[PDB]
Amino acid sequence: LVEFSKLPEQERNYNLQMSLETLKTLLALGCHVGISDEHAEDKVKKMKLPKNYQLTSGYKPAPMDLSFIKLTPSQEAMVDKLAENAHNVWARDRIR
Repeated sequence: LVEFSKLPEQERNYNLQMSLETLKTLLALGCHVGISDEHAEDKVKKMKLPKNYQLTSGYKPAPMDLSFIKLTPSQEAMVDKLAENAHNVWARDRIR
């Protein structure tokens, strides 16, 4: 719970590693990724959070309004595949 500059370098490194290799495993499983609307962020309205809930660091969170995102059964299965792949990579790292 510290600004990412003072936050541990290895901590943020494995954070962005989880995200990066996570999306890479998505595209490796067979994901088809396409651009639809970059202005969707401005179209959707951010939910209103109190000042205390806002972080003291100063960086501005952008929690998007999860109502319109719908998970198809194919997306649920691909979620399951991604979770299984994450379990496999963590288990392999521990085994080595």
